Amino acid sequence: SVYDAAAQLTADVKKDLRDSWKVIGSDKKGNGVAFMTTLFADNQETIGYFKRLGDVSQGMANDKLRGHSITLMYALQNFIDQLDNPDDLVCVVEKFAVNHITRKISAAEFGKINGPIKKVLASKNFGDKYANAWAKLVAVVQAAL
Amino acid sequence: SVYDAAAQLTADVKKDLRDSWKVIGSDKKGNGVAFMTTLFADNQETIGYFKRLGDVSQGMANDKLRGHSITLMYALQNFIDQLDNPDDLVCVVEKFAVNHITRKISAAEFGKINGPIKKVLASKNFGDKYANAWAKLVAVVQAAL
Ligand code: HEM
Ligand code: HEM
Repeated sequence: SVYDAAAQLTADVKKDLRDSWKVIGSDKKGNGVAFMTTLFADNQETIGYFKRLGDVSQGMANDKLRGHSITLMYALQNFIDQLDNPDDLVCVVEKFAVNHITRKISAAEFGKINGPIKKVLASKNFGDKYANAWAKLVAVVQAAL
Repeated sequence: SVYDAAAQLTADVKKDLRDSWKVIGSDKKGNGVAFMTTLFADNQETIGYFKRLGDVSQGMANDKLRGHSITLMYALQNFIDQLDNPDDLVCVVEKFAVNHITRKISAAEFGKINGPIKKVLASKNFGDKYANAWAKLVAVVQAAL
C-alpha cells in the first residue's frame, strides 16, 4: 500500500532526505548520470530496458542518457517537494510508477537503484543513515509497482 | 534545428522567463492544474488525448490530473534551469519531445498551450511581453516536433 509506505516517511527520515538532497540535488547532471552509470555497471542485466538511449557506456557523452538523467533528478526533486503533503506525494509517485509499469519494471528491479544511490551518497560522505532514508522513499514507489 | 531555436534565446527573454517563473513556479499544483483546465476549457478537442487521466472535469480532485499537472510544472522547472547551457536545454527538450511524438502531438497542437500560459500569466499580472517570452520557449520544443 503506497499510503502505508508514505506513512513510513517520519519527521527524521524527511529531515535526512532534505539535508542530503541539498547536496546531491545541487548537481543534477553530474549526480544523475552517476546514478545511471553505476546502475549499468553493477546491474548489467538492466541495460536492455534502456534500448532507446543508445550506447549507455558513453556516459556523459550520450545526449539521450544525459537528458534522461537530468529529468530523473527532477522526478526526485518532485518527491522531495511533496513530502509535506502525503496526498500529493502519492499522486506523483503513482504517475511515475505508470511510466515504469508500462516498461515492465517490477518492484524488485526498481529496487536495484538503491545500490547506486548508496554508493553515490557515500562518495559524498553520506553514510548508511542517509542511504536508508532514501531506501524508504524508493520503497514508496515500489509499493505502486 | 532545436539548437538554433535555443541558442537564440536572449538575455532579456531569459530574464523575463525567470522573473515570471519565480511567481508562476512557486505554486506548481495550483498553476499547473490551471494550465491544464484552461486548455480543456478553450480547446475541448484536446480532451480525448488525456483519457488516461479519466474525468478531467474533476479538476484538483482528480488525483491523476493533479499528479500530471505537478509533474508538467517540473518539466518547465527543468527547462528554466537549463537556460544558460543550450547544450543541456536541447537534450532535455528532445527528451520531452519524444513523450509527445509518441502520442502523435504535432508542433501546431503543442503550441495550443500558449493560450493557457498567457491567461495564467495575466491572472498574475504578467503581460504580453511575458507571454511572448514563453511563446519563445515553447517554440524551442516545437522545433523538435
Ligand atoms: C530513483 C529511481 C528512479 C526514478 C526516480 C526514475 C525516474 C524515471 C523518469 C522520470 C523516467 C522518464 C519517464 C518517461 O518519460 O517515460 C524514467 C524512465 C525509465 N526508467 Fe526510471 N527511474 C528510477 C529507477 C529505474 C530503475 C531502477 C529502472 C530499471 C531497472 C528504471 C527503468 C526505466 C526505463 C526502462 C525507462 C524508460 C527510458 C526510455 O526509454 O526513455 N528506472 N525513469
Ligand atoms: C507547456 C508545454 C507542455 C509541457 C511542459 C508538457 C509536459 C508533459 C509531461 C511531463 C508529460 C508526461 C510524459 C510521460 O510521463 O509520458 C506530458 C504528457 C502528455 N502531454 Fe504534454 N506537455 C505540454 C503541452 C502539451 C500539449 C499542448 C498537448 C496537447 C495538445 C500535450 C499532450 C500530452 C499527452 C497526450 C500526454 C500523455 C498524458 C498521459 O496519458 O499521461 N502536452 N506532457
